Amino acid sequence: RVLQDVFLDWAKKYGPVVRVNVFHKTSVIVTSPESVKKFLMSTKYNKDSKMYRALQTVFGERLFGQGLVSECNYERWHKQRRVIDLAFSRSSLVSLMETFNEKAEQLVEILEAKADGQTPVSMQDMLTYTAMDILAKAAFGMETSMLLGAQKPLSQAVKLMLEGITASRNTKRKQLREVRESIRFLRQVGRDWVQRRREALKRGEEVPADILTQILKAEEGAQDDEGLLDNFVTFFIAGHETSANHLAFTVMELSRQPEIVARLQAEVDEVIGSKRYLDFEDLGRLQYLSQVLKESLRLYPPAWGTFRLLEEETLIDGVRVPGNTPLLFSTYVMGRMDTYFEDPLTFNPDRFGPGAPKPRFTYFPFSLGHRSCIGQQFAQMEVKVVMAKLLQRLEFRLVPGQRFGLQEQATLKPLDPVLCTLRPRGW
Ligand code: HEM
Ligand SMILES: N[C@@H]1C[C@H]1c1ccccc1
Repeated sequence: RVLQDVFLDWAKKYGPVVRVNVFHKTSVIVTSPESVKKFLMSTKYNKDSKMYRALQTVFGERLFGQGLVSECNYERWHKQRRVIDLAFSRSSLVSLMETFNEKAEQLVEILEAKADGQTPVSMQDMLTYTAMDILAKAAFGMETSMLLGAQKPLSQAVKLMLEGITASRNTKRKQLREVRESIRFLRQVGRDWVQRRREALKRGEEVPADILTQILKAEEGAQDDEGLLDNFVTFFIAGHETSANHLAFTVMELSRQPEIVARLQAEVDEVIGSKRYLDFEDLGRLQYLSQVLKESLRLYPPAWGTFRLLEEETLIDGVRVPGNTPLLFSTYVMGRMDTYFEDPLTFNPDRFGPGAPKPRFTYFPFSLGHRSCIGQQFAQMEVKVVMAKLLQRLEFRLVPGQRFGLQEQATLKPLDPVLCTLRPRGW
């Protein structure tokens, strides 16, 4: 049971507008679809600086700073977004299919090597290394090779940093210094990878355009590299953590969903076959898998929502909310309200079937409007590639004792590490 589950009880009991404490700050959780549409779908409402200070700096160390997630002032964010947007064109994402295929295939062979049916493997960790290996190469041109046992300190540094964000937001000498040491380590990797890119361009090398290209470009007239490093850390973390968490939750759920797995296997067989490389066009045709990933997001959204600063006293669903109040919007909460979803605890991918009305402002795992996930299509593409490959080659069985609950760190993720034993598909 996480804090979001408490918010859900209160949304259900006390209605569509409810004053709550979150990250030790006062806020009003707003759960009507009409309010979601009103506040997220208009550029008039912007993020609440107060609620994002916990990402901007941690334990007296700059982290996300004023990067793309944590920048709340419209015009300023709009300056970065417009530039960084180019790195996410249809043609830019198509060019990444190689990275996604490579890392996915590497993942599967490591797993196939352990596929005896008695070797416990943490799918949470495995999926974390994959997501990080994908992001690092795709966004920055660098190989972290975590799948191959490499970069243990970097890995540890991300682990501690996320724990840092958590404790910061929820009220021991050593962990305090480790978190500071991890954050500094992280921004240091940043300058080195930035250093590497600039030096390569100073030797007149042809570097294919990526995310780093656009983050450098967004920081032209900068007295220092701090903005760029804000955006470096932003992408490094945002660009793998929630993707790994989404994947972990999907694998965990599917382990107790044998009929759904058969449909998925049946579908993977038709569209890709035993083919090794997935083409861009292959993704679109994996429609039942798309429905299952959507349904995984409804029940288990890694990023549970967002805040919008309400500048003036306003009437929200017959409720007078005082000005300068942070509005909380929770896709986690709405997804679990029987008011919006019939039998809400039932994992049913048929909810997203062809022909079913799309949810109207009751489902937003990538948020909505101008502050929506810039990485949506990136994430959706990479996770489809990863799952497709797993569904081709492997079957998982959750190790007895493995629980299905959640935890909240910087994001939602499984409470248990999704320990599985594996067999080749068919065994
Ligand atoms: C399944 C994976 C993903 C989910 C669930 C997810 C979710 C979201 C959500 C809900 C937001 C809004 C956060 C807020 O209001 O504070 C967001 C922001 C964003 N995400 Fe993701 N994310 C995903 C993957 C990615 C990846 C792969 C990228 C980069 C490649 C990324 C980059 C961004 C960043 C930079 C922002 C800031 C957007 C802006 O306001 O300009 N996301 N994402
Ligand atoms: N892109 C996803 C939502 C963002 C995120 C992940 C981890 C920490 C902070 C932000």
